[PDB]
Amino acid sequence: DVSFRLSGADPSSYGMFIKDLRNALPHTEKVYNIPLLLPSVSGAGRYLLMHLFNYDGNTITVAVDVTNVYIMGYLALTTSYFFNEPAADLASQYVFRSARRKITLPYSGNYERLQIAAGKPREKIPIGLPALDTAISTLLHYDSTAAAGALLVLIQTTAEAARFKYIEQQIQERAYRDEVPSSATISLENSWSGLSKQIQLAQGNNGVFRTPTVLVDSKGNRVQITNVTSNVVTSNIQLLLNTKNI
Ligand SMILES: O=c1ccn([C@@H]2O[C@H](COP(=O)(O)OP(=O)(O)OP(=O)(O)O)[C@@H](O)[C@H]2O)c(=O)[nH]1
Ligand SMILES: *[C@@H]1O[C@H](CO)[C@@H](O)[C@H](O)[C@H]1NC(C)=O
Repeated sequence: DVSFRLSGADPSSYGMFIKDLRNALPHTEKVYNIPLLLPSVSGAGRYLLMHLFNYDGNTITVAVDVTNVYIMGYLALTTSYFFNEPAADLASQYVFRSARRKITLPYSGNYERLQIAAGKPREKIPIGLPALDTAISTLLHYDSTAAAGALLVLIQTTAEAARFKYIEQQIQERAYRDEVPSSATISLENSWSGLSKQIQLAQGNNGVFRTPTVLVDSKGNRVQITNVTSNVVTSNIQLLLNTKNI
């Protein structure tokens, strides 16, 4: 398990949590020195539990699929909540079984469905450590519309930050003040599968992408990533989704 406490949180303690989260994901291989997530894991070992504590010390436990860093559901007090999708239903066979009741959320976990449920695109949802504190608090008491927004915050501040160093740094910059994600942040989130695939395809291609990946950069400029010498590959991305899952 991995843990993060919002009480006394700062950029350093958050960095330690994101390092812990990355290190809790198993891998047997690196591709261009980036951990390659496993094709599959059988049984309960598939799921990582994140213990998150809001500023007042209340806690939820979030179940993460270690193959893809996809949040499956969470436990709040004696109630478990899972996404309305088969992967989460499968996950509910292994985690939070001791919950007094289980609620299936009225949406799947993808950004599109969450944004529809939340009533807004995550372009307009501030993120940061205060937003994460709020998200935890919201998820403690069921409200599906509110939860969708909280989950968009949670996903970005945990999984996406684990996947990209740029995004952990964005959140560290928002340690004491929320701000909507940069376009670059959104671009990276949307490109994780594509980047993961092309970095793997580059292995037998002399480091060259079979298909370029278009990203937005920190200045708001749209750029093509064509090979593994790009800073996105050498510095930013920290985890690869296995092509077997793409
Ligand atoms: O479009 C998105 C948006 C978000 N996510 C990811 O969702 C994770 C938690 O949500 P899930 O992983 O459970 O939803 P899913 O994406 O498997 O849903 P389908 O599209 O497969 O129906 C988060 O870690 C985030 O990266 C997506 O996989 N796709
Ligand atoms: C590879 O990407 C680098 C960094 O963006 C770029 O300068 C160069 O033109 C590309 N080289 C090849 C061989 O594609």
